[PDB]
Amino acid sequence: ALNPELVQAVQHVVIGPSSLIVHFNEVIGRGHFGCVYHGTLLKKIHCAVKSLNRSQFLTEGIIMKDFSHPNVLSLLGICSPLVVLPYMKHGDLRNFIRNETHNPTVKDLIGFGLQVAKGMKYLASKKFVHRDLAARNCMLDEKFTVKVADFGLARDMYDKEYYSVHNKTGAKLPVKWMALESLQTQKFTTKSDVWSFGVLLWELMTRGAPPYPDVNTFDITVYLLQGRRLLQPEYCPDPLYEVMLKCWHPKAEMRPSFSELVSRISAIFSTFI
Ligand SMILES: COc1ccc(Cc2nnc3sc(-c4cc5ccccc5[nH]4)nn23)cc1
Repeated sequence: ALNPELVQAVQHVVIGPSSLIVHFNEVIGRGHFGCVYHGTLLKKIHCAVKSLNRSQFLTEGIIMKDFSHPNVLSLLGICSPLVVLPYMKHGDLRNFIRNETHNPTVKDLIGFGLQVAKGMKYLASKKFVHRDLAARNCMLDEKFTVKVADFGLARDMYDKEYYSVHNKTGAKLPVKWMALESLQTQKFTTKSDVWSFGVLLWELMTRGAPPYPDVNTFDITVYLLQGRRLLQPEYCPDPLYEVMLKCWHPKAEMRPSFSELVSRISAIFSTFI
């Protein structure tokens, strides 16, 4: 009953069950949409396997297979729908920077943001809008390479604390990361991803502080419309805060592209020893 065209299209993405061992005995992540487990891929390859709840839309998900970039979470393959992802040793970026045992420098933190910018520049060039860019939704591998994650079949609410439900609709949205226009229309664009990226930069430069702590969530609109923005973090260089303010331009079309952001951030990064 499957579209035969869809069938032969996904072959380059399908992983044979004889080639994947899933270690269900070790839960590494619980999500709203499924659990992540350790896995072995056949040489032997260590991976994370996400097991979704409750078919054609799953196999169509292989738009994800066609995304390949050093700073974007790759899809190893698919095989209960099994999402086979590369193992990310150092977990989500927000938890990593909040970890007191780790000691990233200012240059390192700016480096993490430059990596996210490159990943988004890639995603944007494929006309992919993320809609939930945040430090909690980026991951770090064993070489401390940052991967924009939490998209496609990997999409989930990995920290429910930061999603609030709207009235007219039912949507639980990451309001503290959303652009003004998205708060008002609930539509998302690459330029609204740029707003979120500005917030992510602030997260990095505060080592994972929650944005707008006092503010009670969906009235963030009123807060911003008072003429407000997140404050400059103590160790944030002045030009990087100017970049943040640009990311939060009132007019979406006046915000920088991710291409411009990679360019500007690479220059700032380069001034550090
Ligand atoms: C250990 O390696 C992985 C690899 C992929 C995944 C699934 C995934 N894809 N994108 C994202 S963001 C994310 C995440 C987990 C988490 C836990 C606490 C707070 C924030 C979090 N984000 N997980 N994830 C989970 C663990």
